[PDB]
Amino acid sequence: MSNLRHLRVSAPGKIILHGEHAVVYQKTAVALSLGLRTRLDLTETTDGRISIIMDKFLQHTSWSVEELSKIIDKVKIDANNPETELDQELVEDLRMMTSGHHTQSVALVGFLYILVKLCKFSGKQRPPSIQISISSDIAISAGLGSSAAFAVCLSASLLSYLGIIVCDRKNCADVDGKLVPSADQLALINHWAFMVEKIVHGSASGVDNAVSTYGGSIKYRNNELTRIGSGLKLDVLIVDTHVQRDTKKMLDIVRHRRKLYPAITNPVLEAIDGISETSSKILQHGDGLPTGEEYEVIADLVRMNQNLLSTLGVSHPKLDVICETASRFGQAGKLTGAGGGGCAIVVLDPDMRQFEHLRESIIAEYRRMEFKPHLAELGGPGVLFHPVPG
Ligand SMILES: C[C@@](O)(CCO)CC(=O)[O-]
Repeated sequence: MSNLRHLRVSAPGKIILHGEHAVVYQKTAVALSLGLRTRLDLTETTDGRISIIMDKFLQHTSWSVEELSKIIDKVKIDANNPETELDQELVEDLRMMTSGHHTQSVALVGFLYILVKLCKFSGKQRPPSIQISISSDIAISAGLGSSAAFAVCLSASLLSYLGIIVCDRKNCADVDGKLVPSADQLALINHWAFMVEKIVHGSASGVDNAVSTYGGSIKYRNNELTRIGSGLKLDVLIVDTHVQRDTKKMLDIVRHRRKLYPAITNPVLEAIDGISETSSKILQHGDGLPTGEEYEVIADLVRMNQNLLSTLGVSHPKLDVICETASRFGQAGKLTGAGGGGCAIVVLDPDMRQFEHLRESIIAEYRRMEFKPHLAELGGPGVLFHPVPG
């Protein structure tokens, strides 16, 4: 058969309907996967190098198998307690090693970290000679799960290539010719993706990598997960502010306001938690398109959450304008993700969903204000393995 092994994986982007920022402090979130996907090819090579390239983000970047073997030699793994948190020393070593290149630095660190750690875990003292090529539909500046989808693609591709998971046409199930990893495989994919996400933003909740891994609709709290996609089907318009914002700064804002105003900020986080719980029950127990009644509750939950997020100081004038506009059209808007920029989501009422002209009006308004509207596809699959023609 083939001289050169070749793997292909994809992972979806995401929105958070409820519980961003709160989820960092052990509260509940509700998150949904998108039709926007990150795509990764990994092939065998014979040059004794490891390389990564990513469209519109990273030029060809490589290391010798020799240099990385020396890192693997000095790396430690706990044989008794699975590393739930980062080996900060390796991270700094890797950061030092990659500072010379011309969030692309943390992407490289994240890659090397799980590569080295997965080799150590699997008892390889030397990494295999490989090339990785990545592309995405997900903009980095949008807060739609760019980094998570990248993390998940790396995790699944490396776990499989190094033989730590074996995903066969017997072991795994088929969706439209693609393979879905098993439950156990999904957990392990998710774990190593989480480690990458922690390098990108230290106090990531793990909701992002979890929804990217598993796909569909999830209720998430403190790295524990419930699938809830077998319920109401929402219609959501994504609206990008074109404002780019560091996630870490937004997290810092909330961490600070929590120290400064404990008796305000903490009850606000609890209120968000309650919104997420209520939402999760509405979505779970319903079926089909929301009625007018169900939509009004859903819209109310969205507006309450945007208000509470604004209270945490993580909104932005342009996010505000988007949500205010949503309200003028009878809709309900909130930021999704880190805030301070990025995207809002506008949950659409039953009419706006049936009738194109309604949808087109709101869309044209957001365009007139120089935002990019994009109608979300929801409920799609999580990480997938693909067959490679040729
Ligand atoms: C702001 C936040 O809640 C969502 C990031 O999209 C951070 C996290 O949960 O990792």
